[PDB]
Amino acid sequence: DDWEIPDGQITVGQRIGSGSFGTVYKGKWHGDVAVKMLNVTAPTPQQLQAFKNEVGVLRKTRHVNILLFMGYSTKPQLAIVTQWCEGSSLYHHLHASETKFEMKKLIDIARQTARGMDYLHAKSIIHRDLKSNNIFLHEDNTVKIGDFGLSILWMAPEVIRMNPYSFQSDVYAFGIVLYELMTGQLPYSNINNRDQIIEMVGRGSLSPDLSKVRSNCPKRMKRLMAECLKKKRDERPSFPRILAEIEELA
Ligand SMILES: CCCS(=O)(=O)Nc1cccc(Nc2ccc3ncn(C)c(=O)c3c2)c1C#N
Repeated sequence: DDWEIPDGQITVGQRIGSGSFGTVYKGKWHGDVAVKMLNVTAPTPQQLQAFKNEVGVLRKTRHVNILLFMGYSTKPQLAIVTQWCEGSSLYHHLHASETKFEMKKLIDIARQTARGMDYLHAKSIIHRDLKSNNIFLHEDNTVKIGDFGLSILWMAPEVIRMNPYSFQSDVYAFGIVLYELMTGQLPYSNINNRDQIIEMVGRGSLSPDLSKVRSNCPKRMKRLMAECLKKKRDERPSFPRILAEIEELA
């Protein structure tokens, strides 16, 4: 209630996109904000409770690599308000812009992502949907992980088979983000058949082709990727070990 933003304080601007049960807009509120409108109207109290529970989770997070929760609204509509991230998502940088990231910057982006995930796991939060589309590069330099309130290329085999969500399935998703960073591509780009990828990854016959990792990528990083991507969940390292291996790799 200390974080509820009264009706009329936020000027909603450009629509950015929709996804994750809502639509994100840029807005103004003591500067720039992002406003994620939920697809509800006259919330039933069951919905209003699920909403307050979601806000409860977000309020647990204060970390430089976690998208900054800033408030919520109930009027005129249910919405989550966060900082605005100056710049674009990691997905745009890797798969649209084709930015020439130095390998140095790639590993740093990997390091900051692991810090945020390590933090989330220390707060007992399983992300459940980590992907480069909802990792933002604020001012091109600081990772911000969003979309953990409440697709298949980041899903661990046990999640595809359908509770499979765990710290270790988060680790697998991070390994796919690593694959994006070190190849510049999404996994399974040769295949481009969603049902085939579900079938194959789910049964454990398909994993990302690590031969596409860029040649100037360090071998310790390639091995770390392979560990996060282990088909057996219990063979995946935790984020403290990932963070150690990264920060000691640089
Ligand atoms: C603190 C996480 C709250 S959330 O789980 O509800 N996720 C979000 C809540 C509000 C806005 C979100 N997205 C978001 C947030 C900030 C953003 N800043 C710049 N740009 C270009 C963006 O596309 C952008 C997108 C997100 C995300 N992800």
